[PDB]
Amino acid sequence: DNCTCPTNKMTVCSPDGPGGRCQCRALGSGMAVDCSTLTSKCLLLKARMSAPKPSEHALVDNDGLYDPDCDPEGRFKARQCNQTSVCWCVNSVGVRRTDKGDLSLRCDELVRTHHILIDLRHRPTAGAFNHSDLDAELRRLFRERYRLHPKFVAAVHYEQPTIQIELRQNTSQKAAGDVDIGDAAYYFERDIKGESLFQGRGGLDLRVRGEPLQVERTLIYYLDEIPPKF
Amino acid sequence: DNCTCPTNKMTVCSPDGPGGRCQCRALGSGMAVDCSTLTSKCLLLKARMSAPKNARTLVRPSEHALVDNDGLYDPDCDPEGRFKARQCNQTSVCWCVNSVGVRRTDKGDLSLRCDELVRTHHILIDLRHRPTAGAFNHSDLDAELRRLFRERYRLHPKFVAAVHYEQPTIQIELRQNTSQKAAGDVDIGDAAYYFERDIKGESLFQGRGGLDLRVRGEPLQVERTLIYYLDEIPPKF
Amino acid sequence: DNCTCPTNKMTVCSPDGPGGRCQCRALGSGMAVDCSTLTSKCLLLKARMSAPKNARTLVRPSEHALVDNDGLYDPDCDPEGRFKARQCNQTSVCWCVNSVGVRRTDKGDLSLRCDELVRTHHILIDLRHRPTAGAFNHSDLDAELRRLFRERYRLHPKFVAAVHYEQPTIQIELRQNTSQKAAGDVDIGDAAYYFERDIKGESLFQGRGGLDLRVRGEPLQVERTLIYYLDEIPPKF
Amino acid sequence: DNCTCPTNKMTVCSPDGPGGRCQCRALGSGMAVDCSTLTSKCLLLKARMSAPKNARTLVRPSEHALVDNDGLYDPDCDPEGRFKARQCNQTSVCWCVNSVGVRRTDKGDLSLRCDELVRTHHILIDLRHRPTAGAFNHSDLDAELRRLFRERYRLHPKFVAAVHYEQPTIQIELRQNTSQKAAGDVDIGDAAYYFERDIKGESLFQGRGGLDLRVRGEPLQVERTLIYYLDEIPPKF
Repeated sequence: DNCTCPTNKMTVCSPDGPGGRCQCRALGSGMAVDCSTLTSKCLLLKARMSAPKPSEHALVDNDGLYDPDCDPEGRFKARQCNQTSVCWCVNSVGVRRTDKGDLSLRCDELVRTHHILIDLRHRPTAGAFNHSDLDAELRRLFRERYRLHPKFVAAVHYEQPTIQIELRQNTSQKAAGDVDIGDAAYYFERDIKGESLFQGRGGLDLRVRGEPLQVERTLIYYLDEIPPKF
Repeated sequence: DNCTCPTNKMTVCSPDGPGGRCQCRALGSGMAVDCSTLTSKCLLLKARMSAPKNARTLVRPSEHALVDNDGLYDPDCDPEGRFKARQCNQTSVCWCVNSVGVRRTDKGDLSLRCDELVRTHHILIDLRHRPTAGAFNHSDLDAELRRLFRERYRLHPKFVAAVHYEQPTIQIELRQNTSQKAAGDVDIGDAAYYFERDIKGESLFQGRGGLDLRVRGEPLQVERTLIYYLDEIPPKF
Repeated sequence: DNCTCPTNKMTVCSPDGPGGRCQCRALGSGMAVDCSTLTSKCLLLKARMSAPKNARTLVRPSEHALVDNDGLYDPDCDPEGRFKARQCNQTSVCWCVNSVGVRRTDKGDLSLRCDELVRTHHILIDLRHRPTAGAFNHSDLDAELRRLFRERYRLHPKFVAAVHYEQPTIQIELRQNTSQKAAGDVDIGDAAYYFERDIKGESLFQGRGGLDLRVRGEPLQVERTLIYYLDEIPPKF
Repeated sequence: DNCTCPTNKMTVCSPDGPGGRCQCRALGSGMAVDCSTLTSKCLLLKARMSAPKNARTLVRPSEHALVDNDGLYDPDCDPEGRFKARQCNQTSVCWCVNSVGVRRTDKGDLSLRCDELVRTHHILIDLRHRPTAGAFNHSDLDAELRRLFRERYRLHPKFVAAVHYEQPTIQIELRQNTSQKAAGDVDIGDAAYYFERDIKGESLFQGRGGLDLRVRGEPLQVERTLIYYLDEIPPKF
């Protein structure tokens, strides 16, 4: 009864559907969105890279960001070109998994990313956190906030400052509508850097047993079912 | 209440959104759809061919099989839902299209550049109806055809240039420059598509299957159909 | 009975023959017609494509217009009623067709030579029907589509290769090589056409005129129909 | 009084020095750090890649894992803190880099030499901010992005070439030639880097976690960032 899209703020909803039914479409892609679970990373990248329309010419760092082509199911397309003739292949996370080729390039399958290492560093505290609670609370987080099944958070390590979350999802084990670790990860990263994609609960508090857990560095490593070809 | 997309049957809805909210998406395209007005031709062409996901007793049309309509094809649509100016389907064959999606140029290679999406501004729909003992009154035809675009196809009555009528063969002119298209005016390309799809009994409306098309009580059954598209820029062949 | 051609409505019958005999000629072709079985597609296309003359009020579409003719055209038909292997419309542009009449070669000039009438031996009819609450009993469906082509379109059961079924989309495979078609075996390409025309509500039968198309009582309404044509020799493009 | 390195949080202090003297050192490099001005970019990359000494429950990213950013790496930094003009990471893969860190030549082998540290004299900072009902006033924005670089990133005014503003977009240009960079003048490369890290929520300053960016009171959040580096010598690809 309120034309909002909680799970994806990168969208335009307006109650112009039959009877006031809230219609809501993805920003940049134009695709339909499901405001009950996570939106695919590919369509969220399409939003980031809207590209409405002064110039320069240089060398450039972009953080690996670009406007991808996403299939009807909203995942990445195996082949991915951004400039005119530079093309390559990507994994389910849409990172480059080959040497940039030419417009003839042949990518034959979307190689699944099945393991993701999230290494977080946290603002050191006088008293480090209880491993038990830190684990318990990170597992809750992925379960409740990112709607990821507990069976896909493989492990949660904890030493002084650096924290690590391992995610495992083979293709053999992802069923209908299971949220992808690819996307759970991305929602986490956005949250961590304070750009939460959630339209209404915006903000990652992330406090363990009351004490807040500020994160200072974040690195994410994608392991694919097939090793890249460089 | 009930998940319907009454302006585009070629969709998939369900009450699976926030607090039961009816979500609904475009078959094949996977794109978002406005269930309160017409859907862009492109989003509907994508839905037509549509490659069912797991065929699973089914068979796929052969590499060498061919259909009655050369021009039929699975297009690529931009985020606004209109045809991308350039349309490659074959491995290394590209072309440019107009706003209505038909081919404007000689087929090409993957280096091709289509600079703008040339606008189709005039459309000519050339129906022929299975004869009755006589003809009808042109008056009643113009009235009815203009009423259909006006109510059913939600096309502002200013964009029906003319209706012509002779022994049997009927004609409907549509005119819409890009200057005269306001916010959310339905396109004539879209209205025309909906019309033909209905004329040929693959209606895209929820409750309907075809076009009734009765004039002053007498039903009007349509044997032939021809739809000529005129572009602002003439096609380079 | 009465001067009626039950298998082809696109005709004029009158009892102007010897001793009030019923003579009946085919509209647009002028060809004879066998009112006991299906007429050839080529002759039915000719009927649809009359294109009457003298065009008083009607507008001539454009010099610079693109055509959406659904592949339809006025074909030339050999004295037996099959498609001429060489087809040229509107003048001076030609191509070769197959037994079903679709283009099989790149368009050509008035020197083009079409060796033979390459046969269409496999027809895939992909249907899609109005989703019900559930599905139908596959058995009953396959039984009723087999019965339909057998009784209605007078096609021999041995030519309906398969009948597949899933959620909504329904497929019907027909296979008739040249090596296996006898004298007065109705063609698959013709039964196909008769099917499509009935599917899209423009029945060709003079006196039934209705595809009830119900399976175990529940009616089967068809939302989308694609027909794929596989030739005994691949096309040359 | 309190062991704190406000200008670089990626370090380790302690009062283990002469008479309790606070001693502090950059993570991952073990280099000395000026806790009053910016630390060099090279020294920061080094600390991003720290790989803590013994994991000892932790795991190490595989030899095959990749990251989002192909140009993140662990650089070698000269004893002054700037990048070594030649960088290998792989077993047998070396290239050359600019004053800011990015590969400016083809990827060579272990007998590849690089014969100067090619300066980066002009940087383009492109930012897109999250939409608001309307724009800002270009007089306020420039008044602040110049005040921000001035005080926080401790960069001398005369090096902010320009501040632009288009539809959401904010161009910031930075110029610093070798001939204008005096001693203890913070490099632009190291102000540009500190900026992005704040823009993108990995701020390097002790107190802060991100960048507040309130122009006249309205907070400026930033969905997209693009940074373009121009080198005095053009890159030999």
